[PDB]
Amino acid sequence: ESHYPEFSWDTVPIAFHFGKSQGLLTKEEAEFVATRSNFICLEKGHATRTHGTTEAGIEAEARQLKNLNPKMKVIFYWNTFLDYSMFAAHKEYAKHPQWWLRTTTGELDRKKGQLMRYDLSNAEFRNWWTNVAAKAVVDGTCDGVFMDAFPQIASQANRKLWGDEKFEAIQQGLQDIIQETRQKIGDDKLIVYNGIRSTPDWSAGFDFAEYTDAAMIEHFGHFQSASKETMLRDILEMQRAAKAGKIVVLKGWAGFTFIDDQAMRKPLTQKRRVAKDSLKFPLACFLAGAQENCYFIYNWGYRMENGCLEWYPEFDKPLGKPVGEMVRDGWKLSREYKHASVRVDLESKEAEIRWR
Repeated sequence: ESHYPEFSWDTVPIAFHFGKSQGLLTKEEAEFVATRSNFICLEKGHATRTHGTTEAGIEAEARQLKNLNPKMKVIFYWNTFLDYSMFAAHKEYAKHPQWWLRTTTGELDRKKGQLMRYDLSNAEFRNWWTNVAAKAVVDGTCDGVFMDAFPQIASQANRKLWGDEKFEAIQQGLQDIIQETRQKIGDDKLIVYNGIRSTPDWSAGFDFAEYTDAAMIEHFGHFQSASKETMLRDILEMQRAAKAGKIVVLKGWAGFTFIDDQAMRKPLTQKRRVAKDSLKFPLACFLAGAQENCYFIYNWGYRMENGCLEWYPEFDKPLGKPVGEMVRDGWKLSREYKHASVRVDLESKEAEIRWR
């Protein structure tokens, strides 16, 4: 309720989720964001070139954003599973090898990229990890924490690495760490997590709801989630979690992603042309199922450069309150709004938005 970002239907409701490594947002970049949204998650790395660590950069950025828009919610990025290097906390985690997660062989468990993975079943480490978040949102200027990598924690493949007994213990430690996070930051702070995920072999809806406020749909219509079946499950889950009072952030991808090597080599006018042309479909999906407190992100990546500050006329048009619930006829969906009509076929991938 009252710790939620201020939500409106006047236009399409937009959130941001990116980092600018080389520095803080310029005044003009911050004004762009602070004017167009009340909801931003700042990524790992933000301003590390000028401010050394992520905590210092995000703290500084939270301050400049909130000076521009006082209702702004600024979310501190803090990975639940992975020991990223670009935080001050990393040099604290380096000194606690008694916590480090190992496989059944004794080898240290690291992900590609030399990233140690956390032993969430370890109570000291859980205490330490939640204190990092509390330093940033309670003692700092942030309004919440973004808890990433839950599907990675839950992946069954971890059973081969840890064993059944440890695998369940880490699953329980994920439940515990969410509870301890809420205890450490308090009730008036946002807990955003990643997330809702629908794939042919493994899916997740909104969970942990006694404690979490917001879930991100990170891979809508892409990666292992591009099928009509997975896009419907995600749209329905947005509809259901939001109707139940949660915040849902749907990440739309602008016709490609930062992981596609060939797409990222295209000239920027091509990237933008694709982004303009790729917007109607995922926007119509969002607007099909969108309820209150639902947010849309549209770009091709999590770095600023990746289209995060591109804007589109669809984001300025009158939208207005829904005037009826979503309608489903097979893979076809429709939604009426006070100033717009939406139709989308998940099977054929067509979409219409009549503004009026």
